[PDB]
Amino acid sequence: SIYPKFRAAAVQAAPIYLNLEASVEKSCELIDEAASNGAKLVAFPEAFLPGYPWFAFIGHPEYTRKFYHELYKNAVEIPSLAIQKISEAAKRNETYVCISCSEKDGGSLYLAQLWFNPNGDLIGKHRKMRASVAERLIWGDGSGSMMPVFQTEIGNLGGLMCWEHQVPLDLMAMNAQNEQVHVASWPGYFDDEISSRYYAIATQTFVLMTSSIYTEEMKEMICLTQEQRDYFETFKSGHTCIYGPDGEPISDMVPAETEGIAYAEIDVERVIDYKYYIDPAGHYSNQSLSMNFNQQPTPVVKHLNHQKNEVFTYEDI
Amino acid sequence: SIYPKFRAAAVQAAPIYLNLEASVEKSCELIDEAASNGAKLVAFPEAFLPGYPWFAFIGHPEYTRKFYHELYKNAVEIPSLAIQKISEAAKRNETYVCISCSEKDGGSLYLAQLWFNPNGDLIGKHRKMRASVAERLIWGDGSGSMMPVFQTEIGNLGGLMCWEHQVPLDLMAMNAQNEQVHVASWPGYFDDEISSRYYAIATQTFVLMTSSIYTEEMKEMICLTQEQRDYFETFKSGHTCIYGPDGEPISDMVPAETEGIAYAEIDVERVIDYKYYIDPAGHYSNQSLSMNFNQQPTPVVKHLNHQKNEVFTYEDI
Amino acid sequence: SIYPKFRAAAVQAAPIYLNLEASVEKSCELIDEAASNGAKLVAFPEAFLPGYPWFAFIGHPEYTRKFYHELYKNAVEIPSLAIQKISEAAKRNETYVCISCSEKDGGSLYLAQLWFNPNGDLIGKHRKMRASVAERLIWGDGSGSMMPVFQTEIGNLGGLMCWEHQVPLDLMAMNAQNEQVHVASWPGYFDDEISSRYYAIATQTFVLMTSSIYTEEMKEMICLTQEQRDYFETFKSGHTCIYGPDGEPISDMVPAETEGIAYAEIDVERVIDYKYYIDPAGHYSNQSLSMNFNQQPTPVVKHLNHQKNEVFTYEDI
Amino acid sequence: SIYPKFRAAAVQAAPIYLNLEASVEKSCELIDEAASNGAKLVAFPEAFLPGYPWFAFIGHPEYTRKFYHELYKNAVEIPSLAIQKISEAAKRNETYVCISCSEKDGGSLYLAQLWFNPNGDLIGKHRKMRASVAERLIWGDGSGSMMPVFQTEIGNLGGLMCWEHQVPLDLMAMNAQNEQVHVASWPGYFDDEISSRYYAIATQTFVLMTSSIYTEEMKEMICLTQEQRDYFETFKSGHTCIYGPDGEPISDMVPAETEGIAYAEIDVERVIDYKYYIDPAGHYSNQSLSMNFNQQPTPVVKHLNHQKNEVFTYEDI
Amino acid sequence: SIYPKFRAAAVQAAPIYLNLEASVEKSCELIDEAASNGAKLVAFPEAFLPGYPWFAFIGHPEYTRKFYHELYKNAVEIPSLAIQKISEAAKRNETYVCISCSEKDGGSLYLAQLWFNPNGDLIGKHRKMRASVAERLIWGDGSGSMMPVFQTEIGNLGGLMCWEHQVPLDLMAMNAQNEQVHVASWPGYFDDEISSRYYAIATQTFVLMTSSIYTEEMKEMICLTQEQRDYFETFKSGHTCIYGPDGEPISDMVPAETEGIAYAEIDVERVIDYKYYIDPAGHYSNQSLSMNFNQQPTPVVKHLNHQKNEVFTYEDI
Amino acid sequence: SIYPKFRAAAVQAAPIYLNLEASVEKSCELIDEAASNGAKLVAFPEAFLPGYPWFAFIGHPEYTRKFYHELYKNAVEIPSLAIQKISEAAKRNETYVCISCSEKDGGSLYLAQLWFNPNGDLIGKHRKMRASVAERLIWGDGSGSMMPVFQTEIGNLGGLMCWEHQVPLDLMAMNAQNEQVHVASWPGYFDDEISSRYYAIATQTFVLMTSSIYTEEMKEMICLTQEQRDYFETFKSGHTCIYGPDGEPISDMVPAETEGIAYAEIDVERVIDYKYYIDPAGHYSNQSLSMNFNQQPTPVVKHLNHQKNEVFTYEDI
Repeated sequence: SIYPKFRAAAVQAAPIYLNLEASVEKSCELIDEAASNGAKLVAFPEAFLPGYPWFAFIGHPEYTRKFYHELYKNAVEIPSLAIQKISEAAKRNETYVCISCSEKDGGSLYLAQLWFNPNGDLIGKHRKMRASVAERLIWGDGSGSMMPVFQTEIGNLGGLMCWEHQVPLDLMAMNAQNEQVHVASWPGYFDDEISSRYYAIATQTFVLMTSSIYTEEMKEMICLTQEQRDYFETFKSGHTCIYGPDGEPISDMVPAETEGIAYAEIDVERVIDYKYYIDPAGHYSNQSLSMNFNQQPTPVVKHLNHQKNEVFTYEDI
Repeated sequence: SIYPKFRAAAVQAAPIYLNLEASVEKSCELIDEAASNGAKLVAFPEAFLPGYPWFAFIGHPEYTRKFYHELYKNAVEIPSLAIQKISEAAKRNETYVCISCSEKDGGSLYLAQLWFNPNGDLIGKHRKMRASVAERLIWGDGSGSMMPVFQTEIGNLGGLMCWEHQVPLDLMAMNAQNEQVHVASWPGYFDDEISSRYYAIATQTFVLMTSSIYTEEMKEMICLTQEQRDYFETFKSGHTCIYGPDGEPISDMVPAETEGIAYAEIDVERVIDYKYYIDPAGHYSNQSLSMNFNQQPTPVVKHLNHQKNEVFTYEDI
Repeated sequence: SIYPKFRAAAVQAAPIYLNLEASVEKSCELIDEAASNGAKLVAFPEAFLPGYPWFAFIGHPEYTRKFYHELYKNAVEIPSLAIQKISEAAKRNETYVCISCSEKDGGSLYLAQLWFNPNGDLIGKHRKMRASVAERLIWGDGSGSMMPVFQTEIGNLGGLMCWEHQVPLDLMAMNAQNEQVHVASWPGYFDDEISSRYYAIATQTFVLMTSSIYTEEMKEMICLTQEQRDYFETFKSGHTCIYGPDGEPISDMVPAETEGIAYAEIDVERVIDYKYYIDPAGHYSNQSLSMNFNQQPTPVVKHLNHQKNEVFTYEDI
Repeated sequence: SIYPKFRAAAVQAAPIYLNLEASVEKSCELIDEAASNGAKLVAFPEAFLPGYPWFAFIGHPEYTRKFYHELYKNAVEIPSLAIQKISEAAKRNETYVCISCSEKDGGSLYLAQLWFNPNGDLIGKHRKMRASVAERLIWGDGSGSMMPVFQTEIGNLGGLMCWEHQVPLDLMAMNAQNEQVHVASWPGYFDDEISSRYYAIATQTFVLMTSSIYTEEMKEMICLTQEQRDYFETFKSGHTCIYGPDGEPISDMVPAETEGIAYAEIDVERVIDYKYYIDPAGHYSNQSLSMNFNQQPTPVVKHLNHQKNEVFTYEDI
Repeated sequence: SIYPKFRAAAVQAAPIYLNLEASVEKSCELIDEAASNGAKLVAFPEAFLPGYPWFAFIGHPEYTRKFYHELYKNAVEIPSLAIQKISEAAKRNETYVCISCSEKDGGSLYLAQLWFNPNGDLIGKHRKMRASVAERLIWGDGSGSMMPVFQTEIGNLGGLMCWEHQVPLDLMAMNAQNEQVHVASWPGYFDDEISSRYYAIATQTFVLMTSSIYTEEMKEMICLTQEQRDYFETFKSGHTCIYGPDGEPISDMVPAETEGIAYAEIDVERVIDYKYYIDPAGHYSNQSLSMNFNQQPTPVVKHLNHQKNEVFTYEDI
Repeated sequence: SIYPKFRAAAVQAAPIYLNLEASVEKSCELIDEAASNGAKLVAFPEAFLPGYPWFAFIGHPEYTRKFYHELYKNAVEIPSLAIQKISEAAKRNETYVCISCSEKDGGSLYLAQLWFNPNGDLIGKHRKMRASVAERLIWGDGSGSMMPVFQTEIGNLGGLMCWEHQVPLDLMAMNAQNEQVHVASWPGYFDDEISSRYYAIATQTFVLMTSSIYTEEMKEMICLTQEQRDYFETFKSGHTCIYGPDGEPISDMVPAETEGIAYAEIDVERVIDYKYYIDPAGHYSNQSLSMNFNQQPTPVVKHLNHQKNEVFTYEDI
């Protein structure tokens, strides 16, 4: 393997709430801005296309149904027009890109992270392993066969998201792949400094805290009664910064409410210092403990030897 | 996909019994009248060309032979005049039509459904997977690579008949491919209500339940003896009607004893907000269960590289 | 398709042994007589032109070499006078004809059947798929792209010879083409009755069982010594008769000692109510067994873009 | 191989109708006597325990359904008393035994052959590959992974039932495995010698042609009305014989009206004398035709790593 | 490639006629003695186990069938003891061995070579393609899949048999695989000098030419009557030689009537002097003529995934 | 299609080296004498007009250029006086004649055989597929669409040259067209016995082996150093003879290295005896080997619709 040095960027921003066709073009302006400064990797916050479902836990389970109907008509798909306009934006700048989506498959709905190469092609995708209490009635279940780490020109990339950082089995699974740089996206409400800072120590990587900001149109959309409106103002706002494998910040901190970007030098050769003290998947282990990591895909129904069909054209008959 | 809104119709009728050349013309006089109301989809009851074989139910395995000898001469081959006239009847009205028949291949009969689109040509066909108690003497076996569901401007659609609704894995095999509008066809003796009501709930789908009626043309031929002509009056009659994805009627009910049609508005966007409660092939699954859906053609002999012979015509020799 | 009614005839006869120019006139006067009764179809025994090679059964592999030198001069070699003399006879009356012969192309002999239509043209030919035990060293090999059945005014027609009825694959290979009236021919000797009779039950078709008889000139030049003569006189005699799809004779049998003709009046629609019990190539089958039928013609050397040479001439030079 | 020599016997009999306990005890009388005359192998007719369903060939579904109720409670099952009672006789007398019976599994009936070996134990089973004309109401369908041949002591053993002799690919799938002594079990009506004598020639084996007779007990429980009684006495009755690979019978024809036994010497070395002429899967073939034979086990639902549960005792609680 | 150097030996011998256990024991002491003198490769005449069928062209088809009955029992099968007795004699001496024999396979019978390697294992086998004039009664035909050439510690090895050297397509197919050292088994009757001198030049390879001799013990059994006793004195006897790549004999002719061995020294890089003039598959070629080679196993039935069996024991039952 | 018999002749001689004007006169007195003895076919050795280029085999590429300047002036340039003098000689007598020469097209030389017929006309032409090791730098290159096999009153005729007998698939290219009498032309120096002997056995024609002799006059104009001459004397002597389908001579060989002729009876009916043993392009073949014989005339530039042009004569000007 090889140990590169490069500049990386992390973005604090918000979408045009529940509208996809504005939000994809806002991302194109914001990535051409980010890449203009020569950063080689760019990463966006949680659920950026089209937006995180705050309505799922301001109201009772019946209040959600009328908003879910408007989310479901604005989710993305693998061959969708929303992918072409990102794939061209990567191709025109020659940077690695990491973006978060809600995907529609087989009439069901999921949360995913999605990656693009400097040649413009889609490297792969990741699916949320389990939903937290706000999410469990909006989004579908995970899979164990969709937990990649990629060999690249810029070292071994990966990235969990959200509450996944509280589960030690996923820390071990990701560390078994020998990751080196790791994106971590948060919606904004959950308390996120302490768990992302522990993760940097536990697997010896750089990490990019990335998170979203609240805006005026989303509250005018989602509140209706006064005790929903003045209750929504209870939520804490997020922040974004990047950490070394020692657990201190290397970047500055983006101001705690405004839209903006942070960036720093990354010098991945420096990781070797900290692998001397500890390595959970190597020498710092015990023969009395193990882990079973199944990696085959098991869709609920499996097509074998998919084939097309024939038609008798009207000229024939 | 596009979530269209349109008017649909279902017809309750009887064929001119065991005569193909008369029965196809009666079907034309029905569809050319059903199209006047502007309905974009039309569906017919079970085995409509030439007719369902009641003689299998009321005599021993030798008695059915003398009638089978008259059925076989009236079954439909694919390039027959009987398909050219239906293709004209679709093309001249620009409506989707689903029609049912005895289809004859090589030496054997099968039961099939045929789908024609507004351009007048076939989209495809489907074959009965297994026969019920009586007709298993008459019709041949099914195939598993012969159950398509079609993408089209009116949203994804397909269909089934008779006891197919009693088989749980087959119900899953439609849901696996995201069907949205469904034709369910019945010969009228079996109790057609409760299983079609359940299929609408289990897949959240609009169901066009469609059924035949008896007539004097049966009575003067099917039963020779007095005890047969007595016994044949035992049978129940059908209930042609349209159910919503809530499991309740949207149309009126056609009266239980006469020829006629039913129709309603169909608003396909309304399927979305019932997916929130239950989705058997999506988020409601578990890793401990799965399905092996193999779909590749397998006739008993498979021709390879079809070729044509040469003729030494009389002028050369 | 349509079901005909007609009279068919089967001819029991012997050729003028190893003499083609005599034997073709004998074949003509048999058709000229047999057509007087109004029979639409006529069939002949195996290797009627010029004769069957009995010498292979009564001597070691050097003994045959002196007679093979004469057989090779008397092969039919299409096109020739041996074809024109039959093609005229089939047009002088109005019947189908099936005749079997030794055919020469390139350097090798083969055994073949030739089929003539009432317009006097060849419909096609068939080559024996494998030799028996004794003629294994006289005639060449078969091909898989030369097993046609012909679609005609008198239904679907085809035919086989000799031991082909002992091989279960070939029953399937003909049944999948859907035959209705069938020709089978034998040289006598092999005990033909039960092997022929079974084919009628297995494929539900009328079988025109046909065979040849021994003569004085057939033995007087072939028996060079008394230990060959008193051996050859032991051989079993043949039969000629018509069997129905019930496995019973409809005609009489021609007397075992002499030349003669058998005929019956046949009604092709009568197969339908036997097809009710079993159809091995249709509904009477299992997914666990299948046949590969490679219909691709592959001669040893395949000419591509055949051209005609052009020459200088004595006037030009 | 070894090419052994022995004596074998075919049994002609009738069961005590729809009674299991009487019919299993009747077999222990009949095996012990048949083995006392020196026979090493014995065989039995179609569905001998509890009895063949003649009530399917008369009346209509409402007539047969009330008799099915008493058949279902009398069917055998894999670990039952009925098998224990037979296994005594196969141990004591030092013989092979072949017996055919209607076994059940899950909710469902089948028809199967049971083979026992002189050590005392079950060597394998065979399950009918398709129902016959009236049987299609009663029994479930077979599978391709239950068609063995057994290599032991008296050549290679195998067998088939009813119209399996009419389907060309079953002959083929058997000859590919080199069987040498064959059992062929028939019911009463539609028993034929022709489909048996052809099989003997087509595979070159000895054949134990075996069938059952009607009995006085049947009438006043099979037919409840005068028409059904006067119809049912019209059926033909079966034969029993041993055939050599010559196509000639090697034992006397046992009478058409008695609880008889036919037995003869068998000399397996005599078969190789005729294997010289033809072999449909050996030297008598070409590359244009071949068969795809798939024998994976295919239950509808297959258990994986099934285990046995824990429990709490009333002493513990 | 590597171009090794070694001493090689060609064997002239006769088997104990039609006795396998006598003939295989002679082959052990002959392999041992030949290997005692420093030879690294040893090759045997055509059909040395159990012996060549000279009775095939000394009488008519009834005379030979009673001898096939005694040949068939003395054939070699794939896991037999004759292979075990040879395999140990290869491992005892560290020499490559080529031998040829009647391979019994299922019901069928074939003529094949066997190639053994100094570790003791099989390298592979080769089957005769299409049998010679009298032989095509006895053995079955080969298949195009079994046409190997072996990359080996003594350079690339292979070998045709008998009249296969008369067919130009087999010369092309073998020369396309870049073979270096070759063996040519003959039965000792046909003209085998010109048939092999040309092959050495056409391939540019050393060839071992080997043949068998008669012995009076066979004449006392294959010909009872006086005529064949006289006729079977008139046949030729074969040569044994080694030829260089220029078609020149490199070692002494073995006497025409005695058992014994020829030795020579093989020097594989001597061949490079001759590829300079001609290479029929490399530089000595044209675009307009080319050959199609189909390499794929062709069994008449192809077994898919196999399965084992369960027997309920006499202690379970 | 007929089997003639006739007397045939072959001649060994030499041209007047590199002089065309005398060498055509030498060919005329040889035909006018050879035909006086009553032979009906006459054949000539390699490159007879104006002579084979021995000056290519000795000395370097800059030396051979000096003599090519003379060879190019003496090519046959069809049509020309050089062929008109042969056409007269072949019409004065009544014999087929086959003559070898260096042809010229546009800028390049080629090697050809010309065939003349008893009406005096040129029936066609053959051209060498590829050059020998030395002559590759003198002559041009072959094509696939110039493989004639002429039908004639003396049977099917054709003929190859030099190493063409050592390209195995080229024998198949002639045998595909059923050749019967064959002429084989050699320059001397090469070993012509075993390659022509094998061709006679392999494709069963008669063979006219024909070759040239050295004159002293050629070496005294070619050699200028001593060691060129001393090297030239190492070359092998010539031969001429007629071989039968048995692979043995029917004529004497021409007794010495001196100008002279050989002749024999040819009885074409006698080939049929040997096609009983083997026929490589017919029954002695397999399904896994084929050939692609593409005979399409594709010169480097292909004229389309050749036409002339107008001249403005001095009257119009």
